[PDB]
Amino acid sequence: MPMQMFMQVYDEIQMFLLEELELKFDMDPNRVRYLRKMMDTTCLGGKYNRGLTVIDVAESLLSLSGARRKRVLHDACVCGWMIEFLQAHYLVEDDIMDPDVTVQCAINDGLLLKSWTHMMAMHFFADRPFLQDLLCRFNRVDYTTAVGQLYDVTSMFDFAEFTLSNYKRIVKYKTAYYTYLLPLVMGLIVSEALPTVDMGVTEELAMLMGEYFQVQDDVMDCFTPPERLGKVGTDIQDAKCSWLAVTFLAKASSAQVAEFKANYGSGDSEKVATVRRLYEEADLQGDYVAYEAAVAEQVKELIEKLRLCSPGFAASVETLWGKTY
Amino acid sequence: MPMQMFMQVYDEIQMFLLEELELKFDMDPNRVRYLRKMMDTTCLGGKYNRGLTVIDVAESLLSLSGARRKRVLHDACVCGWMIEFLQAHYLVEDDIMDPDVTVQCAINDGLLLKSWTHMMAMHFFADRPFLQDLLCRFNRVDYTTAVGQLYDVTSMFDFAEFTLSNYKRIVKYKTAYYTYLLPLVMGLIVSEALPTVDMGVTEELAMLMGEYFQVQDDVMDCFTPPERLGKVGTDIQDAKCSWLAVTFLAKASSAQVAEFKANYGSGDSEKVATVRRLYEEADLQGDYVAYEAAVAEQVKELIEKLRLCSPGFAASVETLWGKTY
Ligand SMILES: CCc1cccc(N)n1
Ligand SMILES: CCc1cccc(N)n1
Repeated sequence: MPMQMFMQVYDEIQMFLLEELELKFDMDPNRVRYLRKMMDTTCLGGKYNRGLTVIDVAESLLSLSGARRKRVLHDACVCGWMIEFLQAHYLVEDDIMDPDVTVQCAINDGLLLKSWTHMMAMHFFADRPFLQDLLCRFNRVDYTTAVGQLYDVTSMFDFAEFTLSNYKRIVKYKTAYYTYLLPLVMGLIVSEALPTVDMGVTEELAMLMGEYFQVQDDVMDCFTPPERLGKVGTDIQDAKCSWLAVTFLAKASSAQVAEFKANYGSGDSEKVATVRRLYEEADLQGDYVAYEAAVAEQVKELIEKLRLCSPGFAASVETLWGKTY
Repeated sequence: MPMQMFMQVYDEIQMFLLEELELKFDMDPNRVRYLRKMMDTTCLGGKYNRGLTVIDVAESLLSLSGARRKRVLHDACVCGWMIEFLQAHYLVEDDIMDPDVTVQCAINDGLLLKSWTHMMAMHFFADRPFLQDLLCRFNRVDYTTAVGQLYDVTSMFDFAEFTLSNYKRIVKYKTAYYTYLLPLVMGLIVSEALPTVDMGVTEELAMLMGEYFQVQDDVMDCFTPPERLGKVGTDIQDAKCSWLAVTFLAKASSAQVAEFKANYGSGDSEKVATVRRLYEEADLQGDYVAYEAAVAEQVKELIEKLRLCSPGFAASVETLWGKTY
């Protein structure tokens, strides 16, 4: 029912956007079908974790606070696709990084996907009292993500910033705010129960869940083989500020740091193996299990503090936490 | 006084954005100075025609409708820099088209410039009654521009679309709405006198002025030498849907069309000269003077219809039209 309703609202959103281009923007059918195929390619196929999180938060707050139910659930699906379209926009920008008309279309796709989040919100929420506050929180989180991207891209340009506090800064602004905090907040807005929650504990939980997700993703990027990871792990070659790098530098000897700095950030298949060997010899996979266990306890305890004043809201946070756990 | 006040509000806007990153987004000084230099490089140096147009429309509507004057003029400067930041955002995307970290920073610059239009609006207009309507009209025009870019990039992919009505469609959506209609509308919003104008004649005037500007720009791109044009004219090599191309195809013989199709869209220095020769032999520069004269008369007459009900508002439109004339 959740996934089925989510995909049913997707057809409604796509039909409005494409028909609007046909009726108001004077677009020809060849380009309307072109944009339909592009919208399906970039927005459909993932796991829809961000979008479905908005629905799970909304359905809990209406049963644990009747035509208002049907409207809130529909508003959550539109908010769910706002984030999915936003995530589609971010991924398109990633492909541009890694008279050329395909690059021209890629940039155009990114601009269109971002604009579509505004267009679908200005339409389905035209008479909602929260349209202005929803767009401001949405735009501020998008700005936060762009700032987080700047922290990540320049993590090796200005190993000084290879610290655990800067790693959390990258994770907080580039991933945690739009993946964990935003879907939870959007569920509170469509349920109108925004000021009834502790935003401090909620913001704190969103950062810890994103941090837990990123550390696990960093270790899998280095040790999980490509066919089991779904991609080629490239953090070492790209010299990323991963959890493995900042944890190695704190417990390595003065020589192992020199051997790390001489082997990190290279495409040589053996230097990457030299970095993996250094990670192995430091028992980082053992430190990984302990570091994640401590984060998980901070998550388990913070959900209880949020349950005291927002009982039903914490049930969805545990469901969201289970997807990462 | 107009330019001096405009640059004075620029320092105020930049200081707020950078300090916000320092105080709220936990940004280090090295990156704050990096973003200051980037903001100056992309937003400063142009002619500020879009930004100053908002000021000229605002100052006319307050004298020809007193602490409200100082607020409206300041609100117009913020709106003026919203468009300049938006134009900076579009130009950055143009450079991307024509582990690489400079391309990564270019994409990041484009996302930051667009977000800054929202951030400066959500701050300086936080208590303005038009904040929601300003962001919706701003976002819809931005979406329009992205649609216009799609019409332009695909003008030769799907010479079928090389028609005069499709040329106006490209000019209307890609240039006219955000360069001519948006600065005029933003001047009406900060002056609160939006519903006191004929939006039909205003929209019609904005499209004609953009069309007049684009035709003149197309002819100069082909005939004005590089040192006098400020750039290398590349419309023929890029096979653009220029006014010269769609006018040639309507008055050329069946063979000249074949010679045009065989020479258009190539980088060969002689095929480009063959296309220029075909443009010369068709007296297109003579048709250019006549076509622009007819557009100018439509502009002169439409400003009079707008003066009947909006007298002071038409004075700024004539000033904006003079910059293109
Ligand atoms: C465009 C850079 C970016 C930011 C956030 C997420 C993501 N995948 N990519
Ligand atoms: C990014 C494509 C574009 C659109 C409008 C104007 C401009 N210069 N560039």
